[PDB]
Amino acid sequence: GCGELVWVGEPLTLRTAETITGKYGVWMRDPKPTYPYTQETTWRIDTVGTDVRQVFEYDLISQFMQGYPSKVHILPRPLESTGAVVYSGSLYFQGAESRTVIRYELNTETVKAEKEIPGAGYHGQFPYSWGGYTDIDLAVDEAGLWVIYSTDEAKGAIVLSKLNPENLELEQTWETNIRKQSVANAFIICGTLYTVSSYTSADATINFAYDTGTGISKTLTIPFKNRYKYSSMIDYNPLEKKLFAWDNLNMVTYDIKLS
Ligand SMILES: [Ca+2]
Ligand code: NA
Repeated sequence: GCGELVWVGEPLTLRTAETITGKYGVWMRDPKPTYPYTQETTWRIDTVGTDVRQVFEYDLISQFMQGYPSKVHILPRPLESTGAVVYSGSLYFQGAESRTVIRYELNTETVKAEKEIPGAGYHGQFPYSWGGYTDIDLAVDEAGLWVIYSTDEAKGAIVLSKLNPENLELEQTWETNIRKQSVANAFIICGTLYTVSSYTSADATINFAYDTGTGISKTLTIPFKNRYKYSSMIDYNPLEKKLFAWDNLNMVTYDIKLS
């Protein structure tokens, strides 16, 4: 059931980090789960610091919300920022101090592919407005895997490319007119990129949309609340049809409605 985003619900807090290491981070579920994982499996990465390698895995939602991890993976290379996603059994993440996206197969703890995003800025060139080295933001929607970034040629405007999930090849690329550093985060629903106006305000909005099918850009005014005043990560999960976010220690989710 695809459509245009028309409404975002109130943020629901699912878990609160207990240490400064989790002030910002990324938490994820797989919209295309593969054995031995399920739709309940959750991954959490606390991303403060300079050698981020621990990925907490939870077999069950109950464990994610109330307990300890069922497994901890130690990544073979440190990770950059909050942009990572899980898709069809692999964690896709950006190597620290690089423009390299890495496909890490979770069940075998193996790197399956690595790819430089051509021309992509990295390490504070085209972050979202809060900074945090958020130059490169992976995304999953109803059609698969994407990457959101910018380049010098695009003068910092958001660029998005569809990615082959097996080998990380770029399949198609679109250039918007939205300055990436002017928005708080972004995500893709049904092939339309949406941006968030502010990472601090209780009265933020979903403020722009770019439809990859038509090339048309629009301005929106859909209310979006940053309950804890510091959202570092905002992504869409196309299986649950919800936003997943990280806001000032808190792993939160938002219902949405499409029309
Ligand atoms: Ca995002
Ligand atoms: Na992301």
